[PDB]
Amino acid sequence: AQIHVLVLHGPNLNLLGRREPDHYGRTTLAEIDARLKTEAEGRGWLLHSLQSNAEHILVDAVQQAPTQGVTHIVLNPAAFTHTSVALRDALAAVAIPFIEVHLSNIHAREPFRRHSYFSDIASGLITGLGAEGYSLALDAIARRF
Amino acid sequence: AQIHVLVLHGPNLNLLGRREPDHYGRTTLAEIDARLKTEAEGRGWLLHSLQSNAEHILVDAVQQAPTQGVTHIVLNPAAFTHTSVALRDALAAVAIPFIEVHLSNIHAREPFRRHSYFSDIASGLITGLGAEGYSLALDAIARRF
Amino acid sequence: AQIHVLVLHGPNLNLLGRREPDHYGRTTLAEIDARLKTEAEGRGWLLHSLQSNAEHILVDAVQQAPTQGVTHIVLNPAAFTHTSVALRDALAAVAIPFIEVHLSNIHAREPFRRHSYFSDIASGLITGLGAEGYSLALDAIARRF
Amino acid sequence: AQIHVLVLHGPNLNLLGRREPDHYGRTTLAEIDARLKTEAEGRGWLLHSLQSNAEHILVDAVQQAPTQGVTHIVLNPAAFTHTSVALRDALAAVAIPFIEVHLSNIHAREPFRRHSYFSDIASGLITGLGAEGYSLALDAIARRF
Amino acid sequence: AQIHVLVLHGPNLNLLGRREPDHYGRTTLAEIDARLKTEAEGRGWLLHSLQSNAEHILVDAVQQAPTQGVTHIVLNPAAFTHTSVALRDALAAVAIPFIEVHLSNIHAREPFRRHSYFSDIASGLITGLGAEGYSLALDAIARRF
Amino acid sequence: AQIHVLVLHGPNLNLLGRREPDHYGRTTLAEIDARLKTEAEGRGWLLHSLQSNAEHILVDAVQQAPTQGVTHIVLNPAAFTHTSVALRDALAAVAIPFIEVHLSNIHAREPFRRHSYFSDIASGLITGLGAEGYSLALDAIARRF
Amino acid sequence: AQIHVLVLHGPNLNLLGRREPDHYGRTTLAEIDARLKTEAEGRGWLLHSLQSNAEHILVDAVQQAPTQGVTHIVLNPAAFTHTSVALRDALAAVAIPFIEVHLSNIHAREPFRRHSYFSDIASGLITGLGAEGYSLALDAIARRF
Amino acid sequence: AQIHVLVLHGPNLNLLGRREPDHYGRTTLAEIDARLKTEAEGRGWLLHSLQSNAEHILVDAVQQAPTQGVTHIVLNPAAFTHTSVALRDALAAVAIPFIEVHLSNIHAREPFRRHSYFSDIASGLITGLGAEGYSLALDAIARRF
Amino acid sequence: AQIHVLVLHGPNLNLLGRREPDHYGRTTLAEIDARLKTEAEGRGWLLHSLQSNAEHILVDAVQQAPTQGVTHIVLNPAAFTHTSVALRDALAAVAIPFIEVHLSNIHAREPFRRHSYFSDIASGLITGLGAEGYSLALDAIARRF
Amino acid sequence: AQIHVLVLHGPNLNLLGRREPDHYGRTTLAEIDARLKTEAEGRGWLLHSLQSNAEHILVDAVQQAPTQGVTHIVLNPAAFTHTSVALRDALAAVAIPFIEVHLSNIHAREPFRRHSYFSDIASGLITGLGAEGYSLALDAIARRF
Amino acid sequence: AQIHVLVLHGPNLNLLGRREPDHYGRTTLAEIDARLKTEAEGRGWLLHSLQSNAEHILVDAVQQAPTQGVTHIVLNPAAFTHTSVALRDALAAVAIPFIEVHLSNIHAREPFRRHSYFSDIASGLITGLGAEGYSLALDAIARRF
Amino acid sequence: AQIHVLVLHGPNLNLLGRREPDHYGRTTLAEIDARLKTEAEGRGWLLHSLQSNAEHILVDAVQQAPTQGVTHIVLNPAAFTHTSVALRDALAAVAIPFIEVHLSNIHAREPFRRHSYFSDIASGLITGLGAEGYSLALDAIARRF
Repeated sequence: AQIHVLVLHGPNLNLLGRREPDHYGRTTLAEIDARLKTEAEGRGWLLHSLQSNAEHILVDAVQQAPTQGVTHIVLNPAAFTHTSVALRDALAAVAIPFIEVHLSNIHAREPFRRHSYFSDIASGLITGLGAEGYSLALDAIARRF
Repeated sequence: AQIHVLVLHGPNLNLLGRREPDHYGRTTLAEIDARLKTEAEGRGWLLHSLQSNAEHILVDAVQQAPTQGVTHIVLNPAAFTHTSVALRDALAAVAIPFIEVHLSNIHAREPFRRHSYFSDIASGLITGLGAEGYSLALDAIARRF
Repeated sequence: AQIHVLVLHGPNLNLLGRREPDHYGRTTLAEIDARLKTEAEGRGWLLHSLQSNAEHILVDAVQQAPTQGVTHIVLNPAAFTHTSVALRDALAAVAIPFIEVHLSNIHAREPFRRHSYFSDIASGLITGLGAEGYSLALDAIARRF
Repeated sequence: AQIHVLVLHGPNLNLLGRREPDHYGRTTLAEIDARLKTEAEGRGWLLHSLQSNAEHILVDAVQQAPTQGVTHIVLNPAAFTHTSVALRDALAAVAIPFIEVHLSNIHAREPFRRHSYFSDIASGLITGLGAEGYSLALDAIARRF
Repeated sequence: AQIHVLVLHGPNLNLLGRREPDHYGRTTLAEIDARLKTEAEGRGWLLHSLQSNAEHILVDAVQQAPTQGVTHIVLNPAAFTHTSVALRDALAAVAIPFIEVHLSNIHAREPFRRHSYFSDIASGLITGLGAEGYSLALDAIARRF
Repeated sequence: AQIHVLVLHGPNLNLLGRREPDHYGRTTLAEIDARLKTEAEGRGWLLHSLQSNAEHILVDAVQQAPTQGVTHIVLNPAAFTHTSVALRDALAAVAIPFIEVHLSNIHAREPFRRHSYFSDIASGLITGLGAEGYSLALDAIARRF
Repeated sequence: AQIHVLVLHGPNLNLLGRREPDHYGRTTLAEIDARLKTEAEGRGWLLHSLQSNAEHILVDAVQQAPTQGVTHIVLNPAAFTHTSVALRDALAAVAIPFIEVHLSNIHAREPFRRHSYFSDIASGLITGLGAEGYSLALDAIARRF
Repeated sequence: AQIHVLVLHGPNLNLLGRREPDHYGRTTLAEIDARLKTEAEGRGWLLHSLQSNAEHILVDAVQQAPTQGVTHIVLNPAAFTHTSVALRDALAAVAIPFIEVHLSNIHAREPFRRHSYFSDIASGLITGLGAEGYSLALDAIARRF
Repeated sequence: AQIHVLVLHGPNLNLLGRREPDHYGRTTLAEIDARLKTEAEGRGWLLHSLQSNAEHILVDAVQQAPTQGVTHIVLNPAAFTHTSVALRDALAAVAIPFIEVHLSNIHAREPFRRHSYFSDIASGLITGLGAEGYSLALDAIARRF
Repeated sequence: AQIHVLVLHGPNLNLLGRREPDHYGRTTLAEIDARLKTEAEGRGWLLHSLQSNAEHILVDAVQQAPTQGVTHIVLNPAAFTHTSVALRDALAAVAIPFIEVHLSNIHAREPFRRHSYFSDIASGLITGLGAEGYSLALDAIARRF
Repeated sequence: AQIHVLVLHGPNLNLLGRREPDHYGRTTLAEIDARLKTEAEGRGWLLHSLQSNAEHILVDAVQQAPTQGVTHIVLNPAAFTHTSVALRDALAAVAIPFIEVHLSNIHAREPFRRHSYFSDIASGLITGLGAEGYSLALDAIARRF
Repeated sequence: AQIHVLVLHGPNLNLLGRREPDHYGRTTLAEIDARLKTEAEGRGWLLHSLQSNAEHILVDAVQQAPTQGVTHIVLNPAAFTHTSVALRDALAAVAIPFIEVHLSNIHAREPFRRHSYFSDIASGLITGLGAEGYSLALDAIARRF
């Protein structure tokens, strides 16, 4: 019954902070992951993070989550938001509640970005708040408990 | 430069907790508003709340917000999410950043609910976390500062 | 357990009988309301009527209906048929059965009129029979009892 | 000038009351037809009823209606509501006013059911009131006279 | 190798000339059929005509056409133009060339009338010329020979 | 509790093997029906077959199936796949499980063929395997038992 | 027979000139209204102006216009352009000719802005000319007389 | 009151018979025009023909037709069928009845070809009969007289 | 810096006043052009007018406008409103501000007329005011200066 | 010329039987694969099975199939049914006939599931029969031989 | 068998280099045409160039190309890309292979620009490379030989 | 500042030349890659090539390109053209200009192929020229320098 959070980052999230740290932003996925680990450790929770450009790596992580003791998922599918029925179906199959996080406002970009294969089965959605969205996701899990 | 939050609740949100407190939920808008006031007072912020079934009352509140010193808006347009171009245009006109909050998962209901007149100009979106979404909205404003 | 009917008339229904009584029709909302009151009094029922050009006035009336003892609603949303998610959501929230009435044939007019925010949650639909539709609505409630 | 009503029932309406009389309903088409005959006889009217699974049988009945002295039609096209341009065109050709009746709420089912080949040329529409819709149709014809 | 024409008339074409001979037209299907027979007899051709309100009767006639020696079909599907995949598929299966005839302008009516299940496999299309369209169809067959 | 299969063939299936036995195929509906009868007799099952170009004949057969002791239906609606809401509704009303069979690949033809009024309520779908699809349907029923 | 103009301004038009008078514009609704009054007084006409964020206030003003002697309406529905069937239906019901005015180019903004519930029943349309559009509307009424 | 036919051929019709006379066809526009002239002279009619690749040349010819005494137009807009609102509007403006002729089956080609800017205002439509369509058009005009 | 207006009239505008001067209107393009010339001469402006049924003639006139000293364009594209990307692109390329004028209400006609290739790059739009729209266009240019 | 079947299972099919064996089903992919191997060995055929959550692994298996001697493919693309153009194009490129198998009824789920990138190039389709679909696929290959 | 290239430039391409040579570009159509002539002369080829704002001039040039000995066409339809079925049909009729060239990225502009009446019958497509696209087109023709 | 080209080939491009070298083509990816290397070496450029059936391998290559010194990308996404938002977003994130190359005409195939997730952010597009498209891409990069 210990809270165990899997944080899943989709493709290209490894690039956070690389190009034009001035214009685009200086926060790195490593910085985000360290901060989520602390916030989860602070609460007495397990947390592990995985980023992948590979759909199958994220699907494997979801498939393995139940036997690893995962209770909650925090997912930023990034590009896969609009494409990955495989990851949607892995989430539906293991039935672990997940919060969908987007750094940016997906409603203010190309029209195709407005469609999510996740939003109808998500247990919550946080967008447009940058990297703070992940910490708010953990806040959301905590505030339920 | 003091943080002043306007919390705006759209139509039917006054009914929270009224019918079948067992099945639907027992939390009341009054309880939500008291909790947001405390959380804002805790941080040294001003906060005022307004619920209305009337589009014009919400539009007036937005129009008046700038001269009242409002810095941030937390908005749950409820039904008006899908209908109120007037409220969208009042938000665009006064250019105060707002976070869009929905209690429920709007992606898991009637198809018409998936369209928001707010999501493309919102500074953040929090859905499907029940009444906790409002407190997370305040958390989001705080975490920026 | 006494039958209490709320009759709700949407915008512009106050104009019935005003302009070109020859071409358009001479029956007035006041005449309709008097006739529904008699037909309800005849059956030992309570009935009250409200017309409004204001969405919030109709929503308030629905919100207040349960504590007023209303058992059935007869609703002619008129223009709001195509626009008012707020009134739909107030009806869904209080869960009082309603019959949707239209004077005219909404299928024989502008294409946008064919969409109703009410027809999928209505307990019955009567259109194209003019003012007689309201009395048939009362007949429908009676014939269930 | 005597009122002569043709009541037309489309495919599958013969099955009313057959399967799971508890869950689905116990009223039979024969019971409906007997009740409409009485209500019409009560008013001094002619009434005849025809059910068919065959489009051509319903079309023939409409084509023959004028020379039989039919003044009004009450039509439940059932499945043909969404498919039968032939029956629509037979109704348009003989120009006898008809009331469209549906037992169920066609707006609360599969999306394809929301389209009617009849609603734009009907003289009235009654849905979602079960078998009472037919008697209300007769009430509607009477209330015009 | 003798030219044998099957003329097929769809539903409601039996009503030609019945109602308001002044406004709508006085020509009858019997008159059309007599005229086509003469024009075909004049040329040394076989011709037989069939009208039906029944899809299956028209489909049977097409299925039987090849063994009857039919070389050409003249088809006015009327309402079935927009609905009868069965008749389309019977025409495709027997591979007898057909000319599609419409009395009226199908492009100047309800939007649904603009779709034909026949026009993409027809060997010719004649519309909007009234009953003369059938005689022009025979002219078209002749002018090929 | 004896397995009784009704095999229903839609319009134009009587033409199998008639035209260009070389190009199109030489197997006849009579040959298919004889083979299904043997395969069902082999298993100790009842089986009866009906083909019709008439929608009402297929609907009648479904309506009558329950009192005849039918346990399973094998249906090739052919053209009616895309048109017959009446047959869909007869299948839904009698609630006998059916397997939908198509000889051809309906996804590789005209776009309109991709829509089935049957696929969402079918208990199985077999397409593109020619006449073998029917025998596989019987195999599917057997393999459940 | 004296020309009496009602000028109706929709939601948010009260904000003209408030925020960033440099970038957005310095002209105020009060300035526009004073200028229209002068131009109408100059011509010997009555003119009254009403702005409202409330749909029902604009609908009431239209409903009351005929008995007030209004001959012409100049309407800037602003956000209601895309939403208010109630105001459209009030204009249709009182049958006073109206000119639709937009300050901005509605065709050069969000796609949803291209739809007007007014343009098909307007007696004229003037867009993209800023506040001058209202004075041109009065010019248009004058130039007819 | 003498019948005067203008035959208008759209772009690329000058190429008839040029490339691969074997595969595509050997009939030339000059041959068609000579044949229509004879058939019109035979009947005591005036006929003139014009082909153009230029929209404005065809529009000018329509604009000039009334003062030239033209009573009927036979039009093959070819590519302009799908594009030329100018030619449609010239035909509507001069209100001379026209028959729309297509050599080919426009329903059996690219999807965009199924749309005609002419079919809803044409006095008749003849397609898929090759060059014979023009002579049938003259037959159609004659058969009206 | 002298105001030089090019007035461009699209196809069929030469026909104004020709057919049924009673029903359709008696004003001629020549009368409109004389009136615009006077109104421009009155203000000390240059004005030249060109009507053409030819897209290329209007495009040439726009291309030549800058070196001719044109400051403003008044354009009635008529049929080309819905078709001429070439004229749109010529206007965009020379970047002279234009006002789009339509005599009629394009929103109250065929659905295809609601689309303009001009409205999103126009500096103003005036419709439904008949020939007065052109003079209002000149008024609009003047009122800016 | 020996029959060699490649059975390809898409993402998440490894989870069969894992979660709630009571509600969802107890059959495992390992059980399915053992049964297909036996049924193929029984017939003297080669069969190999591969499941992958990785699109590239399935594409590689198809690319390699021809040189491995594969004659037939049985494919359950699962989530990739709706997404994998790469796998479709690998199947088209190697031109080995495949049968598409789905455990569930894809027509009775989310609307997006109704689209297959495989159904138009499949040599057969079997859906909604659970794990028996794979054995029926082998039956289908056998029944061709 | 000598390579003879026709280079066709659509409307507005004559304006290249005219307005704001700094921002938009300084290369002129005359410069492009001189460069293509040299590159073709270099290879021993014939080349002629034609620009026109007139659809009929481009169509005439295509119609005349075969008898002039043209082997290849390089076409920049510019605005006509989205509108000219006449030019498409002239290219299809003469069956000379053409390469479609666009200076700009048509996928990165207004949505309507994404549709080409040429791309499905082109022998190649080069976009977004500015004036270099034409020289690459010649390179493409050469590299085939 | 040395030109370094990354050539990326998507799924199934490894199969070039494998099956039916006569019908489909004999050129192999290895032959293409050798030719691009020579052409780049000829110009003093670096070039490396990567083909993958795996989306993540192509995304990794793009992510790594900037630190490897890549200046230009030549990309043939093949099937991923229509599916890979991940690869689009990797290209957008590293902001290296890319030319999109397709061997075939994507506009002349299945409708779904007409959509590219790349064309709106590409620096150029070359299609339908077979393997020569890649060499033209290098020509395009050179011709800019």
